[PDB]
Amino acid sequence: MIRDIIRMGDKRLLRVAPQVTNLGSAELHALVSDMFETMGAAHGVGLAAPQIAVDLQLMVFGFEAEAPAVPLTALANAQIEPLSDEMENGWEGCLSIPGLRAVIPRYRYIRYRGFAPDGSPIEREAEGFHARVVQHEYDHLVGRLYPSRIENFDTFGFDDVLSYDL
Amino acid sequence: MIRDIIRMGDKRLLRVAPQVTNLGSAELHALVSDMFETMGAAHGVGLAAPQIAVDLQLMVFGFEAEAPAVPLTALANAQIEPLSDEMENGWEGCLSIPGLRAVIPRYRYIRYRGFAPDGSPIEREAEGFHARVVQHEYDHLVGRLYPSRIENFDTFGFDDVLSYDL
Ligand SMILES: CNS(=O)(=O)Cc1ccc(Cl)cc1
Ligand SMILES: CNS(=O)(=O)Cc1ccc(Cl)cc1
Ligand code: NA
Ligand code: NA
Ligand code: NA
Ligand code: NA
Repeated sequence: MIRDIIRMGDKRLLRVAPQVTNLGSAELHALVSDMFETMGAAHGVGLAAPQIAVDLQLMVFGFEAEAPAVPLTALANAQIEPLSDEMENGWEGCLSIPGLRAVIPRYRYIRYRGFAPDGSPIEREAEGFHARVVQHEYDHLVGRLYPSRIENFDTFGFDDVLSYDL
Repeated sequence: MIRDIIRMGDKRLLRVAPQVTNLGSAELHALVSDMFETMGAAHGVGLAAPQIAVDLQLMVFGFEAEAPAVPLTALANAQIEPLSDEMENGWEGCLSIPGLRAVIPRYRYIRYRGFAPDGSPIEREAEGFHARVVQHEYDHLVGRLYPSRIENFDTFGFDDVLSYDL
């Protein structure tokens, strides 16, 4: 089922979410299925559970169709560790902040760990857009959105209007 | 005539505007008239010329109808000076950033100086919302918008969704 995505300004996006403790359950697999459905109907590349007012350390992300393909992934209890100090700027937008985007610095190289909805462990090294998406969704699980990370406010604006060439 | 208001992301909002040098002219009085018309149709309380892609140190502002009434004013070549170090937080939104608002600290007490469209000097002390509006519009004449002034990102969100009690 498609769930409503709450927008920036909702206090429910500013919470620190507790862990998932029902790995392997029918209830988790249903929530994850709704998340993938929801993300797809909104044409997102990532969606975290707090964005559908579900207070849990859970996100879905990934796509074929521009950057290189990111595998379709549902990840509970995510933990992230940079694998280098190197930062890279790139464009970010967010389904909870419709119409806008900005340039945001992220770590270029990370590892992330957690669990798939069936309880099996996930751990991967990621770089570039893949790594960016996982950092951006992880921020939602700690009550953070991308505007508080903008450094260059010239790059923040409506998608149909911006002409900034990063 | 009503003019289009350009939105955040337009480079034309990020310019430093030159002075008005046609005080008393028919062309200035027509531009000012369009600005008041434009501001009123959008229900604004302030509008600066860069917001209608006119690169000039010129703003209009003011209203009867909530804060205390601010006199309807057209002000060219504005210069602002704080009259105290005291800052105050308050809600700001912007016609070039439709749908959003945030809490922004401004100087509580200022003087501002410049010229009315007929060339006569204007100088006034202002406080509270009056002072805030003039500082906010003045920022447009130096290529600045309110997001680069937010300190507490919990307060930034869509007007129909926020429940932050300042
Ligand atoms: C999940 N969000 S994100 O910032 O990491 C990926 C993204 C990048 C650019 C745009 Cl316009 C939208 C989303
Ligand atoms: C001209 N802009 S402003 O921030 O100074 C006045 C204002 C205050 C609150 C809202 Cl929601 C909109 C405008
Ligand atoms: Na928070
Ligand atoms: Na690690
Ligand atoms: Na600028
Ligand atoms: Na002064």
